[PDB]
Amino acid sequence: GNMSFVKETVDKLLKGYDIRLRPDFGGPPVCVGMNIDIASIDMVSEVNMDYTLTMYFQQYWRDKRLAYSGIPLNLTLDNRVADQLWVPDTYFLNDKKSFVHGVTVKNRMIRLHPDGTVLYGLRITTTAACMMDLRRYPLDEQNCTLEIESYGYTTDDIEFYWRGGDKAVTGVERIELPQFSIVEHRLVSRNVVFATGAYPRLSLSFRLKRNIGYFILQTYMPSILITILSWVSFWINYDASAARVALGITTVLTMTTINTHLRETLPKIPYVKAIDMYLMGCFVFVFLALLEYAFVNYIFFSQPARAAAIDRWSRIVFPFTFSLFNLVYWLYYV
Amino acid sequence: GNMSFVKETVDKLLKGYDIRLRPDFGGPPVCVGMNIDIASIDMVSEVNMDYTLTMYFQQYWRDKRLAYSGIPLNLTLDNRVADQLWVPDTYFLNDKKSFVHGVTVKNRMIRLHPDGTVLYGLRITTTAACMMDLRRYPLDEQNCTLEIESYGYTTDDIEFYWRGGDKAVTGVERIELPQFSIVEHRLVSRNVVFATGAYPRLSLSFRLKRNIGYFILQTYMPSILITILSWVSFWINYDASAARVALGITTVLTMTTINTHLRETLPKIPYVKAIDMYLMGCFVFVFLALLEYAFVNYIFFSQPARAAAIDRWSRIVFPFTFSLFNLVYWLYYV
Amino acid sequence: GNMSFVKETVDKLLKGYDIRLRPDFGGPPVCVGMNIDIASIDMVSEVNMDYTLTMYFQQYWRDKRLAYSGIPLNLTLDNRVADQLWVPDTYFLNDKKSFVHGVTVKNRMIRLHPDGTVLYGLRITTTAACMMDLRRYPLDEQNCTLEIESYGYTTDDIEFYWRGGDKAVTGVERIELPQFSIVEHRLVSRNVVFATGAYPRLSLSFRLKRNIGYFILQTYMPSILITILSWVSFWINYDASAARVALGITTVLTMTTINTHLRETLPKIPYVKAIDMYLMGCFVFVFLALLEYAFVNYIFFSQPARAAAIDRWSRIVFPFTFSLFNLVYWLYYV
Amino acid sequence: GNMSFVKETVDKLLKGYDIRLRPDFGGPPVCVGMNIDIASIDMVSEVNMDYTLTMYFQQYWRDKRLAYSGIPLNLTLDNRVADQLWVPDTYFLNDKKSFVHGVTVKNRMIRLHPDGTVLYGLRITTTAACMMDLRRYPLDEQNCTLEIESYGYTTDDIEFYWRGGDKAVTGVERIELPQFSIVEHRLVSRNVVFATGAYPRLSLSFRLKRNIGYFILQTYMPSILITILSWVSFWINYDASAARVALGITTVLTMTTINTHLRETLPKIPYVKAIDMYLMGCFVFVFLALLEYAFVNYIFFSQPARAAAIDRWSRIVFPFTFSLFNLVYWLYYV
Amino acid sequence: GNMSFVKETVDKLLKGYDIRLRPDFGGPPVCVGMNIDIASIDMVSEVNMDYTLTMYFQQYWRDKRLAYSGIPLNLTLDNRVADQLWVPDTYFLNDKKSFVHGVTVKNRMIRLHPDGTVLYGLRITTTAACMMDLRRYPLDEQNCTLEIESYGYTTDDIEFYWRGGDKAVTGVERIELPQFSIVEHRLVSRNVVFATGAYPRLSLSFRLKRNIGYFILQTYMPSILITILSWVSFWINYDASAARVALGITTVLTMTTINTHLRETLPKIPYVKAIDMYLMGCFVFVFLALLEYAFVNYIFFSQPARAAAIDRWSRIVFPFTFSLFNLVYWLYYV
Ligand SMILES: *[C@@H]1O[C@H](CO)[C@@H](O[C@@H]2O[C@H](CO)[C@@H](O[C@@H]3O[C@H](CO[C@H]4O[C@H](CO)[C@@H](O)[C@H](O)[C@@H]4O)[C@@H](O)[C@H](O[C@H]4O[C@H](CO)[C@@H](O)[C@H](O)[C@@H]4O)[C@@H]3O)[C@H](O)[C@H]2NC(C)=O)[C@H](O)[C@H]1NC(C)=O
Ligand SMILES: *[C@@H]1O[C@H](CO)[C@@H](O[C@@H]2O[C@H](CO)[C@@H](O[C@@H]3O[C@H](CO[C@H]4O[C@H](CO)[C@@H](O)[C@H](O)[C@@H]4O)[C@@H](O)[C@H](O[C@H]4O[C@H](CO)[C@@H](O)[C@H](O)[C@@H]4O)[C@@H]3O)[C@H](O)[C@H]2NC(C)=O)[C@H](O)[C@H]1NC(C)=O
Ligand SMILES: *[C@@H]1O[C@H](CO)[C@@H](O[C@@H]2O[C@H](CO)[C@@H](O[C@@H]3O[C@H](CO[C@H]4O[C@H](CO)[C@@H](O)[C@H](O)[C@@H]4O)[C@@H](O)[C@H](O[C@H]4O[C@H](CO)[C@@H](O)[C@H](O)[C@@H]4O)[C@@H]3O)[C@H](O)[C@H]2NC(C)=O)[C@H](O)[C@H]1NC(C)=O
Ligand SMILES: *[C@@H]1O[C@H](CO)[C@@H](O[C@@H]2O[C@H](CO)[C@@H](O[C@@H]3O[C@H](CO[C@H]4O[C@H](CO)[C@@H](O)[C@H](O)[C@@H]4O)[C@@H](O)[C@H](O[C@H]4O[C@H](CO)[C@@H](O)[C@H](O)[C@@H]4O)[C@@H]3O)[C@H](O)[C@H]2NC(C)=O)[C@H](O)[C@H]1NC(C)=O
Ligand SMILES: *[C@@H]1O[C@H](CO)[C@@H](O[C@@H]2O[C@H](CO)[C@@H](O[C@@H]3O[C@H](CO[C@H]4O[C@H](CO)[C@@H](O)[C@H](O)[C@@H]4O)[C@@H](O)[C@H](O[C@H]4O[C@H](CO)[C@@H](O)[C@H](O)[C@@H]4O)[C@@H]3O)[C@H](O)[C@H]2NC(C)=O)[C@H](O)[C@H]1NC(C)=O
Ligand SMILES: *[C@@H]1O[C@H](CO)[C@@H](O)[C@H](O)[C@H]1NC(C)=O
Ligand SMILES: *[C@@H]1O[C@H](CO)[C@@H](O)[C@H](O)[C@H]1NC(C)=O
Ligand SMILES: *[C@@H]1O[C@H](CO)[C@@H](O)[C@H](O)[C@H]1NC(C)=O
Ligand SMILES: *[C@@H]1O[C@H](CO)[C@@H](O)[C@H](O)[C@H]1NC(C)=O
Ligand SMILES: NCCc1c[nH]cn1
Ligand SMILES: [Cl-]
Ligand SMILES: [Cl-]
Ligand SMILES: [Cl-]
Ligand SMILES: [Cl-]
Ligand SMILES: [Cl-]
Repeated sequence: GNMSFVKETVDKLLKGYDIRLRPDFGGPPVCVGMNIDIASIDMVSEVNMDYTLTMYFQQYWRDKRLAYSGIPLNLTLDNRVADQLWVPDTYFLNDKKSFVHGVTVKNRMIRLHPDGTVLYGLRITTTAACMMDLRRYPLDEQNCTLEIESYGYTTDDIEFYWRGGDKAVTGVERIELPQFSIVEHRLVSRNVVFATGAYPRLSLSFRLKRNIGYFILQTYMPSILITILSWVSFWINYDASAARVALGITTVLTMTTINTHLRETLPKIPYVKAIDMYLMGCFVFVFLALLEYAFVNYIFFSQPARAAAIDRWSRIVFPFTFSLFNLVYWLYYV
Repeated sequence: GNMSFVKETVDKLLKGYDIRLRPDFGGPPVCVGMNIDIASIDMVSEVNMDYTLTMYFQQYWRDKRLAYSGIPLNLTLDNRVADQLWVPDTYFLNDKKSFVHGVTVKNRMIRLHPDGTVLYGLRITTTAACMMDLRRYPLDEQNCTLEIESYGYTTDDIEFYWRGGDKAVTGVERIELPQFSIVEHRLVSRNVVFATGAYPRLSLSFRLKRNIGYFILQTYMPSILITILSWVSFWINYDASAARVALGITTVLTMTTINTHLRETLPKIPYVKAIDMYLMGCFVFVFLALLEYAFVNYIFFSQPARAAAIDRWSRIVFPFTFSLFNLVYWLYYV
Repeated sequence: GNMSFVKETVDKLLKGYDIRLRPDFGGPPVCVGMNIDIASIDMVSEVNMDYTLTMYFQQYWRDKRLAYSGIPLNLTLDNRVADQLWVPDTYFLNDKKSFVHGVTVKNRMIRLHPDGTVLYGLRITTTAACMMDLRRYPLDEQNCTLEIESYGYTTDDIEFYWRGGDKAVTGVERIELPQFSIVEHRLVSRNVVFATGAYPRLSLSFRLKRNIGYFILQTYMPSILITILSWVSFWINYDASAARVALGITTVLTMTTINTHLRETLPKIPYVKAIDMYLMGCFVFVFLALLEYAFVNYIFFSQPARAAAIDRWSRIVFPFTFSLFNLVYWLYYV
Repeated sequence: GNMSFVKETVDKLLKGYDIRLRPDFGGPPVCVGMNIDIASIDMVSEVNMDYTLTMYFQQYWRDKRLAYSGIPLNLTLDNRVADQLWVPDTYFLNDKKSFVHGVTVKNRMIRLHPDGTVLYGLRITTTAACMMDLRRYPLDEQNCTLEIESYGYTTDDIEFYWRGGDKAVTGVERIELPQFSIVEHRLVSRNVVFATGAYPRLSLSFRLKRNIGYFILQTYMPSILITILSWVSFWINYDASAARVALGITTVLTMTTINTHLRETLPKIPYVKAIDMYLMGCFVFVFLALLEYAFVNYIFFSQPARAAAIDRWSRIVFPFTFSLFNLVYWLYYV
Repeated sequence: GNMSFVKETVDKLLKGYDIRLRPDFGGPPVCVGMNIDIASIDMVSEVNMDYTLTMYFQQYWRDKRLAYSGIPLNLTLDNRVADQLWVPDTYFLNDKKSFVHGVTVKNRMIRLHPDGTVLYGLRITTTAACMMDLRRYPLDEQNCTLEIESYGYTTDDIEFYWRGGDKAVTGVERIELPQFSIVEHRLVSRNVVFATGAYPRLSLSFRLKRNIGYFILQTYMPSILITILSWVSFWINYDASAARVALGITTVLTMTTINTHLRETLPKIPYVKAIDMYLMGCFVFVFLALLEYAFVNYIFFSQPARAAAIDRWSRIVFPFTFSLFNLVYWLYYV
C-alpha cells in the first residue's frame, strides 16, 4: 500500500547489486526451470528448411540478493528493471532469426518473490531450422526440434530443467497448421560436451505428418487422367494416322506442361522426391504409348494382322502395367 | 505562460517518481480505458494468414503521482518524457510484427491532466494473425480479431475497458479494402485465466466478405467457355476423326493450362477449395466428352446407328449434366 | 573565430533548457514553416497501393530560448545537438514505412540564428499509401498525396504553413517516373478536427498519368493479331474440317495462354480492369468464330448454300463487329 | 610504451572538446580529402534502377584540438572514440539504403596523428540509384554515379577533394560484374548551389557495357529458328491444307509462348525496348506467313497457277525481307 | 564463494581501464587466436553469388590489465561486461550482411583467466559473398572462402593465428547441404598490404561439389525423350503429311516450353552454361529433324525413291549424331 516503502525496498535490493555475477557465484550452480506456452506456428518452409514459432518463454530461478522481507506480496515490476538484474544467457541452438516483441512495450515480464525467486517471461518469435528429409514428399513425416542452451555458463554454473515435467510446454494442442498435424511432442533434458566444457540442454521436439488430400486432388489426378487419355489412342482406328499422332503428342505436351508447372509451384527442393518419380512414371507411360503407336503404324503396311494384335495387346497391357506401377508406388510410400 | 514555473512543476512531478511501480501499487487495480482510431488496413494475406493494420492506439489512466496544481491547463508534453513515466504493458496477443512509427519523431503523445490523468497515444502498424477457413474460397466470409492484453500485470493490478463503449473504435467505415467489405465490427471485454493468473482482455473483431466479381470474370467464365467448346465436338461429323481428336485434346490442354496458371496466380493454399472443385469438375467434363467421342469412334464401324444415337444423347445430356453441376455448386456455396 | 566563446554561448543556450516544453509554452502557438525538396520517387506500386518518395524535409520555427547575441553569424551545429532541442512532432498521416538516412551520419541538419530561429532538415525516404482507382487501368490517372500533421500538439500549440508559398516544394520537375508523368502538383494547408481537438495539416498532391505505349505494344497488339488469325478461318474452305478445327482451337489456346501470362505479369489487382474487359472481348470473339464454324460444319451437309452464305456473312461481319467493339472501347476509356 | 601517459594525453585531448563545433569554427573551411576502396558491386538492378556497392570510405582532415606532443607515433584508437569526436556530415546524394557493417564490431577506424590529423574509415554497403535508359536493352550502355556531399555545412565551412587525385578511388579493376564490364571510371569535384547555399560535391562515375552473349543465345536464336520454321510451310505442298494450317498456327503459338516467357523472365521494364521490337518483328513475320498461306489457299481453286506463283514469290521474299529486317536492326543498335 | 570479494576484484580490474587502448599499446602486437565452430550453412545462392553461414566465433588474447590474483578460478562474466573491455576489431572481408544473435540475450560470452587471458565468443550469422564460375553448371565445383581481418590495427598492433592449428575450425563434417557436398576445407594465415599498411588475414575455404541426380532426372531426361519423339517421325509413312507436320511442330513446341520453364526455374544466371548448351543442342536436333522432313516432303513428288533414301539415312543418322553429341558433352564436362 505504501509505495515509498516498496520503492525503498527495491532500491535496497538493487543497491550493490552486481549484474556481472550469477547468483551463488563461486558456489553451487543456479537451477533454471523453463516453461513454454506456444501461441502459434506461423509457417513451415521446406525451401528454407525451417519453421516459425511464437511462444511465451518463462524462466524460473532464485537469487538470494533479491530476497525481501516485510512485504507479503509478489512484486510484478516494470519490464525495464530486467536491464538491472542478472538473467540466464539462454539461447536457441538451431534458431536463425529471433526477436522479442516490443509493442506497445517490450514483451517482457519480471516477477519477484520474497524468497528471492525471479520469474522472467518473454514473448519470442523464432525461426528455428529443421532439416527435413523430403524423399517421401508429399507423404513425408518430419521431426522438428527447438534446442535451448546456456551460452557462456557451463554445468558448473547453471543447470536447466523443465519446470512442471511433461506439462512444462503447453498450447501444443491449439497449434493450427494448415498442411501438418502434430502427431506428438517430446521434452528432453541432457548435457552436451564441447571444447569449453559441459552445457545444459533442453529440447522440445514436434512430429509433423503432412496432409495429402491437396496433393491427391491437384497433383496426381491430372496425371492419371492424362495417362488414361494416352491409352485412349489404342481404341482409335489405326487408319487415322493424323488423329492418333495428334492425340499422343498432345498428351505428351500436356504432361510436360503439368510437370513444369508443378515443379514451379512445388517447393524448390533440389533432389529426387516421390511425386517427381510418379510424374516421371506417367511421362514414361505416355512416351511408351506413343512409341507403340509408331511401331504399329510402321508395321501396319507389311502385316496389318500383327499391327492389330499389337494394338489389342497394348489395350490389355497398358492399364495393367499402370495399375501395377500405382500399386507399387502406393505400397512403397505408405 | 511562465515556462520556468511549468518546468519546476514538471520536475517536482518527476522527482522521486518510480517507473518500476504501477499507480496505486499494492492497492486497487489501475483502470486503463483504450480507444482505437483505425487509419487503414494495408493488406489481408491468405498465404501468410494475417492482415496489416495501422491505427492510433490511445490509453487513458490515472496516476496520482502526476497530479499537479496551480496550472489550469492540460500539459501536452514531448513524447520523450514517456520514457520517464509508467505505462501499461499493453501488447497484442495475435500480432506477428508490430512497430511504432518514428518519423519525424516517434509517433507518440503524452498528455497530462491536473487530476493526474495520463493520455498516452501511439501510432502502430501491426500484422495480426488471422486463421482463415478457405474451404468456400473465393465465396468465403472471414472473421479477423485483434486481441489486446496486459503482459505482466494480472486483474489484481490492472483492468481494461473500452473508453467510450461501442464508439471506442472509430474509422472502420473509412477502411478501403479492394477485395473485402467490412460487414460488421464488434468490441469484447473479458478476463482470461492462465497459469500465472487472470489477465484483462479486449477484442476488436471484423467480419469480412470477399468480392466475387473478379473471380467470376477471370476464373469461372474461361472454364465454362472451354467446357462449351468441348461440347462443340458433338455436333461435328464423326467421319472427321482428326478434327474431333484435335478439338477434344486441345480443349483438355487448354483446361490444364488454365488450371495450372490459376493455381500459380491463386494464393498458395495447401488444401481443397471451392474453385479447385469447380476446375476439377470442368476437367472431368471435358475428359468425359473425349472418352465419349472415343467410344463413338470405336463403335462407329460395327454399328453407325448406335454411334449416332450416342452422339445425339451426348448432345442432349452434357449441357444438362453441366447445368445440374453448376446449380448444385452455386446453391451449395451460396 | 574564438571557439571557446562559441562553446560558452552554446552551453548558456542549453543551460536550463527544457526539451519537454514547446517554445512559448502556455502562450501563442509556435508557427512552423515547412519546405520539401524532392530528390526522387523510387517506385509506384499498384499491388501495394503506395509510392516511395525521398525528400529533404526542412522545418523552420522560432525558439526564444535559443536566441544568442554577440555572434553575427548563423550557427550550423552538429546534428547530434538536435537530440538536446525541442523539435515539432511532425509525422506523415498516410505513410507506412519511413526512415531517416544514417550514412555516414544521421542525415540531419540543425542551424541556429541570432533571433532564436531554428532550421531543422532531414532526409526522409517514406512509403506513402495511395489508394488507386484501377478501373481504367492502364489508361488511368491517379492522385497521390503526402499528408503532414502534428501528432500531439493541437492548433492551440502549433501551426503549420508552407514556407515560400507555392514554391515551398521543389524538385517536382526533376522527378523521373518511367511509367508515369506528373501532370500537376498542389499544396494545401488546413485544420482537421479529431476527438482530441483541431490539428494543423499540410498536403502535397501529385497527379500522375500512366504511359500507354508499352501496354499498346505488348498487351493489345497480340490479342488483335490473334483475333485476325481467328477470322482467317472464314476464308479457308469448309471441306477441310480438320484444318479449320485446328486453327480455331489453337487460336483459343493462344488467347488463353496470352491472358494467363498477362494476368501473371500484370499487377495483382483483384477487381475488373479495362484491359481485362478487352481480353475478355477478344476471347469471346474467337469463341464465337469457332462456334460459327461449328454451325457451318453442322449445316453444310443438309444445305451447302446456306453454309456458304453464313461463311461470307461471317467474313463481312466479324471484322465489322470487332471494329465497333474497339471503337466503343477506345472512346469510352479516352 | 607507457599506457598511463597515453591515456592521460588522450583524456587531455578530449577534455573540453566540443563535438558540436567543426574544426576552425568561425574561420577558414576545413578541407576533407576522401578516398574509396571498392570491395565489390553486389548487383545492378534494372527493375529497381539501382546498384549495390560495398566500399571502404576514408575521410582525411585536420583538427588542431586533437594535436598531441610527446608521442612520436600515430594513435590508432578504438572505433567507439569516434562517437566523442567531430566528423564530417558526409552523405550520399543518390543512395536509397546504406549501412555500416557492425560485425564483429562497427566497421570503423579512427587514426590520430601528432599534427591533429584525423583519418576516419568506414565500411559502407550503399544501394545507389541509377537512372538507366533501357531503349537499347540489352545492347545498352549505362552510366551510374555515386554522389558525395556535405549535408549541413556549406562551402564556407567545409571543402571536399579527392585525396590522391585520379588514384583516390581504387579497386575498380577488381570489380567482377557477371553481366557488365566497366569501360571507364571518372572522378569529379565541384560545388552545387541550393537555396541554403553552396555545398561541396564529389562524384564517382562508372560506365558499364552489358554483355550480349546470353541474350544472343537465349533470346534471339529461338525466335530466328521459329521464323525459319514458319518459312518452312512455303515448300510444303498446298494440297495438304491441314498440315500447313497446323504448322503456321503452331509457329504462332510457339512465338506467343516464347514472347510471354521472355517477358516474364526479363526485368519488369514498362516501356519499349530493342528486344521487344525484335520479338514483335518476328511475330509479325510469322503472322504474315500465315496470312499469305491463307490467301494462297483461298485463291488456289480459282487459279492454281497464281497460287503457285505467290507461293514461290513468298519462298524468295520472306527470307530476304527477314534478312533486311535483321540487317537494319543490327546496324541501328550497333 | 564470497561474491563481494569477486565484485571488488572486478571493479579493481575495471578501475582506470581504457577501452580506447589495445593491450600492450605502444609495444609488441597483441596476438589473437581464433577458432570457429560452424553450426550450419543455411543456403548457397547462385543468383546472389553468396552463402549464409552460422558459427560460433571465439577470439583468444591476453590483456595484462585484466590479470587478477587470489581467485583460483576462471571468471565467466555477463556478456554486457564486453561493452567495458577492449575487443579486437575483427571483421569479415567478403561478408554482405552479418549479425549477432540477441535472443534471449546477446549471443556473447566473456571469460577471464587469472593471467589476464580473455576468451570472447560470439554467435554470428554472416552472408559471405562467393564468386561462382557457373560455366560448367550444374556439373560445377565451387570454392567459397570466409576472410577474417583486422579493420584498424596493422600487423604492428595485432597478429592473427588459428588457435589449434588445422583443428581450429570444427563442425565442417556436420554441415548438411542438400545440393552440395563439402570436398575439403582449408585454413590459411597471411598478411595483406594496403595503402594503410600490413594487416593480418585468416582464411577459411570450402570446396563444394554440386549434386547432379536432380538435374539428370528433371532437366536432361525430358529433353532426351523429346528428341527421341522427334526421331519417331522418321518411321512414320511420308504420305501422312499432316501427322508428321503435327508431330514435328509439337515436338518443337514441347522443347520450347521445357526450355522456357527450365530457364524460369533455374537460377537467374546471365551467361552461357552447360545445361543451356545441351538444351540448345536438343532444340537444334528437333529443328533439323523438322527441316529434313520438309525436304523429304518437297522432293517426294519428283523422286519418291530419293525421299525414301533420305528418310532411311535420317533414321540411321539422327540417333548416331545425337549419341556423338551426348558423348562429347559428357566427356567435356566430366
Ligand atoms: C526428433 O529427433 C530427436 C533426435 O534427433 C529425438 O530426441 C531424442 O528423444 C529421445 C526420447 O524420445 C531421447 O532419449 C532419451 O534421452 C534421455 C536423456 O539422455 C541424456 O541424459 C542422460 C542422463 O539424464 C544420459 O545418461 C544420456 O547419455 C544422455 O546424455 C534419457 O534420459 C532417456 O532415457 C530414459 O528412457 C529410455 C527409453 O526411452 C530408457 O531406456 C532409460 O532407462 C531412461 O528411462 C532417453 O534415452 C534422446 O536423447 C533424444 N535425442 C536428442 C539428440 O535429443 C526426438 O524425440 C524426435 N522427436 C520426436 C517427436 O520423437
Ligand atoms: C469472431 O469470432 C470471435 C470468437 O472467436 C467473436 O467473439 C465473440 O463475440 C461474442 C459477442 O458477439 C462474445 O460474447 C459475449 O461475451 C461477453 C464477455 O463474456 C466474458 O465476460 C463475462 C463477464 O463480463 C463472463 O461472464 C463470460 O464468461 C466471459 O468471460 C459477454 O458479456 C456477452 O454476454 C452478453 O450478451 C449475450 C448475448 O450475446 C447475453 O446472453 C448475455 O446475457 C450478455 O448480455 C457475450 O456472451 C464472445 O465472448 C466472443 N468470443 C471471444 C473468444 O472473444 C467475434 O464476435 C467474431 N467476430 C464478429 C464480427 O462477430
Ligand atoms: C488529390 O485529391 C485531393 C483531395 O482528396 C485534392 O486536395 C484538395 O485540393 C483542393 C485544391 O485543389 C482543396 O481545396 C482548397 O482547400 C483550401 C483549404 O480549405 C480548408 O481551410 C479553409 C480555411 O483556410 C476552410 O475554410 C475550409 O473549410 C478547409 O478547412 C481552401 O482554402 C481553398 O479555397 C480557395 O480556393 C477555392 C477554389 O479552389 C475558392 O473557391 C476559395 O474562395 C478559396 O480561394 C480550396 O477550397 C481541397 O481542400 C483539397 N482536399 C483535401 C482533402 O485536401 C488534391 O488537389 C488532388 N490532387 C491534385 C493534383 O489536384
Ligand atoms: C556520367 O554522367 C555524368 C553527368 O551526368 C558525367 O559527369 C560529368 O563528367 C565531366 C567530366 O567527364 C564533368 O566535366 C568536368 O567538370 C569539372 C567540374 O566543373 C565544375 O567546377 C568548375 C570549377 O572547378 C566550374 O567552373 C564548373 O562550372 C563546374 O561547377 C570541370 O573542371 C572540367 O573542366 C575541365 O575539363 C574540360 C574538358 O573536359 C576542360 O574544357 C576544362 O578547361 C577543364 O580542364 C569538366 O568540365 C562534368 O561536370 C560531370 N557532370 C556532372 C553532373 O557531374 C560522368 O563523367 C559520366 N560518366 C562517365 C564514366 O563518363
Ligand atoms: C579457394 O581459393 C583460394 C585462393 O583464392 C585458396 O587459398 C589458397 O590456399 C593455398 C593453400 O592451399 C595458399 O597457399 C599457401 O599460402 C601460405 C601463406 O602464404 C602467405 O604467407 C607466407 C608467410 O607465412 C608468405 O611467404 C606468402 O608470400 C604469403 O603471403 C603459405 O605459407 C603456403 O606455403 C606452404 O605450402 C606450400 C605448398 O602448398 C609450400 O610450397 C611452402 O613451402 C609452404 O610450406 C602456401 O603457399 C594460398 O595462399 C591461398 N590463397 C589465398 C588468396 O588465400 C583456397 O585453398 C581454395 N579452397 C580450397 C578448398 O582449396
Ligand atoms: C511509507 O514509507 C516511507 C519510507 O519508509 C515512510 O517514510 C512513510 O512514513 C511510510 N508511510 C506511512 C503512512 O507510514
Ligand atoms: C575566447 O573565449 C574565452 C571564453 O570567454 C575567453 O576566456 C578567451 O580569452 C577568449 N579568447 C580571446 C583571444 O579573447
Ligand atoms: C607513465 O605515465 C604516468 C602518468 O603520467 C606516470 O605517473 C608514470 O610514472 C609513467 N611511468 C613511468 C615508468 O614513468
Ligand atoms: C567478502 O569480501 C568483502 C570485501 O572484501 C569483505 O568485506 C567480507 O568480509 C568478505 N566475507 C568474508 C566472509 O570474509
Ligand atoms: N493527428 C493527431 C493524432 C490522431 C489522429 N486521429 C486520432 N489521433
Ligand atoms: Cl514485434
Ligand atoms: Cl515508420
Ligand atoms: Cl539509409
Ligand atoms: Cl552487416
Ligand atoms: Cl537473431
